Amino acid sequence: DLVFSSWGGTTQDAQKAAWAEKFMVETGINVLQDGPTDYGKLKAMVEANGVTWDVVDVEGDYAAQAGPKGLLEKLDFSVIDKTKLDPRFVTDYSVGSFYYSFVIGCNVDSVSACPKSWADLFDTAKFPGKRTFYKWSAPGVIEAALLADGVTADKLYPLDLDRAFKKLDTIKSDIIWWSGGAQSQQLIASAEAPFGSVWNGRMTALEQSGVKVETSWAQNITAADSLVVPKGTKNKDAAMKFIALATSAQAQADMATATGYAPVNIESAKLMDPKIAKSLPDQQTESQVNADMNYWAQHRDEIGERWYAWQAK
Repeated sequence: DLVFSSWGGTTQDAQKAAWAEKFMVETGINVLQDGPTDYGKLKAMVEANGVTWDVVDVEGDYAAQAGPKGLLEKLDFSVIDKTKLDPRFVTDYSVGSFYYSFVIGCNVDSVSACPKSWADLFDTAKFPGKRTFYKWSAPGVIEAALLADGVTADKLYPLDLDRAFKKLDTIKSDIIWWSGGAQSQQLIASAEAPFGSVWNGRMTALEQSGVKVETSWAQNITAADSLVVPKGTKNKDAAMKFIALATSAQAQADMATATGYAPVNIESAKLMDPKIAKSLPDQQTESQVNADMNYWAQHRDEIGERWYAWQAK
């Protein structure tokens, strides 16, 4: 059997529906689900020569630097056809999985007003109470703090970390961190932290489950996940076939329809319901910021050290 690791909950259930049977039908190989994706567990299984995750959905900045570290198999591009894949996310070790945004999600009926901008989300006087942000070092929170502090979209990089941390310090005691997707959904839906910066598709899933949530796409911050194969998988050929399948046009359109994330196959949009395609992150362009995952990949360890040290300060 092939094991696919992803971010759990609604997103991984949707990837399972969109990809698993298609793979089983095409190859006769059964797909098993595991996770949540955890870079420490990925590195540990590679180092133990005990790889149990054959294909992993990871953040693109992690994917772009994990290959040279010896964590990943080089992808087989004689099997994976890069001709229809989003070229921004193809490396020797990875291809794109889906394109997403950090947005300002809000449990509208639990608050006096939903924050519309990053500046609003950073204004505890006007928008009181707890707010939620991603716990782990990754593109998004630092950029949102800089945007809330008046940095224009085109001037974010190189990141001014001191400025971002000073801006985060103004609201630090009012942050409840989300470690993963389901926790972000719990925090918003319960009104424990009724607004925050969240993965857009997690708000689509809450709405799909009947929960009333509002999303502001103002200065939404884009990024992408990738599919990678940990170094030492015992199912290498099957992993490459799974990535070729998961990134094919229909499979990507089905993932997008099921999640609210944008596809990373250039022939997928045309297969989708136009009413659904219009709402995807790659169409929410009126006021949008693009996170630079290559910049993060080049400085990943250093930003991470600073991020965790600041959290503990």
